[PDB]
Amino acid sequence: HSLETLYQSADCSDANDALIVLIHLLMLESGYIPQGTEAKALSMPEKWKLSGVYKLQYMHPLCEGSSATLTCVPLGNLIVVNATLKINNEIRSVKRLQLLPESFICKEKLGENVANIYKDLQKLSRLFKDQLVYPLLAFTRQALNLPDVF
Repeated sequence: HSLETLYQSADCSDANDALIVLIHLLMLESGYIPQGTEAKALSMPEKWKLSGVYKLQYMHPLCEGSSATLTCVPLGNLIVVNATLKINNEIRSVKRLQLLPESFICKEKLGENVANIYKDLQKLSRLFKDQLVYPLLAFTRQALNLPDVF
């Protein structure tokens, strides 16, 4: 219900929008808390979609004293997810991930149920988590001089 709820809040216009919503939900399910919204399970953060690019900002209970930013850039048929960490007003690049929306989105069905729209979800989920979320958390923990949580 959260995916479908967040999806309708998003007012997706294209395949890229639909992919970003899914990415955001995966961040939420890993424990990240989004800035720009007071109801993380109901609506997308304000300005999540700004002039061709997407920006998602989070804090995490396992990473006190830091904030994580996903900057998502449409490059071609690709979407590039950039993960960036801010600690003590210092910005550090963490990781990038290249995603191909066509592999996971049925763009012809964006107005329908999310079950009709997303394909190979478990594929995209383990890709995003294994190559972005977990490396980001581990990188952050290190930067914060904390023991790893995995």
